[PDB]
Amino acid sequence: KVVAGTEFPISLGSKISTVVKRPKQKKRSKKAKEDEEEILVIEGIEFDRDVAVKFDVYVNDVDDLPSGPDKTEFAGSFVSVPHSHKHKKKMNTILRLGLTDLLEEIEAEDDDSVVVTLVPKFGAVKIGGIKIEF
Ligand SMILES: [Ca+2]
Ligand SMILES: [Cl-]
Repeated sequence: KVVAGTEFPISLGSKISTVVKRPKQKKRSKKAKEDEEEILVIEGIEFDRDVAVKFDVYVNDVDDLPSGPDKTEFAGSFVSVPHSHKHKKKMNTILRLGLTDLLEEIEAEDDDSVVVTLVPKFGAVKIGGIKIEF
């Protein structure tokens, strides 16, 4: 299912994808800040600590056909091992993934946005938001 950016926060009960804008400086010049890593930030990841959580993150070129064959590229994963905490039932955390090499490999360096796919593997988890920044 394709989800708008304003649909977050969301419960990640199934695989979803969303269009994420690259940083604003890239709109003017696609090689702006070329010696800095371009970082995908998944914010507000929230779940019960006693629930094992895993989801995988993929990226694809925004111009690919969603009704066409999968051209998604693995970017990273979020994992939590079940545990208890002396004063918290839940964890609220973040995942940051480097995109610079990935965008070159998928040949999306000229694009202003990308598609991010989140693939739940186990555990109930909320995703607060997604952005790309330096
Ligand atoms: Ca493209
Ligand atoms: Cl926390």
